Amino acid sequence: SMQINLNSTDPVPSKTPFSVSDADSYNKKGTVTVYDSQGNAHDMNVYFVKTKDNEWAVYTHDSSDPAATAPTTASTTLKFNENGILESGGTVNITTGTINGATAATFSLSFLNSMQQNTGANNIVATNQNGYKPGDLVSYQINNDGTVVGN
Amino acid sequence: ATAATFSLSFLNSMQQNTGANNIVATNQNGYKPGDLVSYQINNDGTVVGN
Repeated sequence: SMQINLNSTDPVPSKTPFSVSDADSYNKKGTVTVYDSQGNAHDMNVYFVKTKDNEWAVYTHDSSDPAATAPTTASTTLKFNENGILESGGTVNITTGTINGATAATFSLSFLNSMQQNTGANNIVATNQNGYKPGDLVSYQINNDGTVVGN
Repeated sequence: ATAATFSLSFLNSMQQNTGANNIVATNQNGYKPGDLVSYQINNDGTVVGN
């Protein structure tokens, strides 16, 4: 997941096309690190490009895979209503690249709770993922309801 | 002296997605005696030498 506050007053970038290497071809970049089943980290870059009023194209790219094709088509488009609430495009399946001969990760990316503010600066408030590479028992505890938990 | 011939097992070895190569355990059924140090009677009456 990635929760972003986007600025309704932002410009549509004049520099085309979108390119991960041209910093004035997009409005905002964020990152979320995901894992494959081998446990390799993939640093997934997420780019937001305002296309017109209330719509933002979203590109993704596995920055950790040198063989990955540069993103020329959007993974999704976020559409916000008049109140700046996310109305569509908020959920999209992403497939990573591959690292050191290991199979890619495939995950649902959610933009839930993202909003378009009347005025502000583009800003990522939160990211989250259910991926990780173990891992060793550090402590354990008995809670006051008797639940036993490992940390 | 004559060589030992043994089955070597890598049971429970794993390839982690990420970590450092690390041996967690080794074990063998070989040893050179050896002298009685203590003996005991357990609470089920089993008698064991140490």
